[PDB]
Amino acid sequence: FQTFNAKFDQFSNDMNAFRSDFQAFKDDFARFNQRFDNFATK
Amino acid sequence: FQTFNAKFDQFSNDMNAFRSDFQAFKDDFARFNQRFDNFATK
Amino acid sequence: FQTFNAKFDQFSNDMNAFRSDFQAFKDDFARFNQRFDNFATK
Amino acid sequence: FQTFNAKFDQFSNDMNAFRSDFQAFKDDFARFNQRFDNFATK
Repeated sequence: FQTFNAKFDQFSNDMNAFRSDFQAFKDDFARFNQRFDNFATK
Repeated sequence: FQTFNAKFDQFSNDMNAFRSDFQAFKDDFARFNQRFDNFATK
Repeated sequence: FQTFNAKFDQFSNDMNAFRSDFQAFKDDFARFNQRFDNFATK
Repeated sequence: FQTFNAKFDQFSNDMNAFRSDFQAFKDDFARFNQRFDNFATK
């Protein structure tokens, strides 16, 4: 079980890095969407 | 094991918040894609 | 443990639905990116 | 428990493939965003 737990902790860290990378992309997308809306209005 | 279970419950909540954030982004993307298609047709 | 396992199976299904939703978005994004490249070339 | 562990290992592989697919999309998005910024400046 304690091998499994160490393996789970690594997995959890990987998934939390994934969550963070998605959060970064979501912010980059929001900035793009604002730039698009500015371009399209003009 | 019950330390692990508490840790898992927290992880599950984090992942379900991630799923929700992605769902929000998917909706924002759909709206953008519609606006793009409107702009490009015109 | 078997409560945990049932809980894990539900989580796994939720995560696999999330994976599928992302795959759908990735396809929608690819189609958008092609339409953009067509618009921008013209 | 060892049925569960085998099931977890499969899940972990699925999630790590998901992470990789997202990383690929993030790169594709970055390239698109650069192309957009080039188009919009001109």
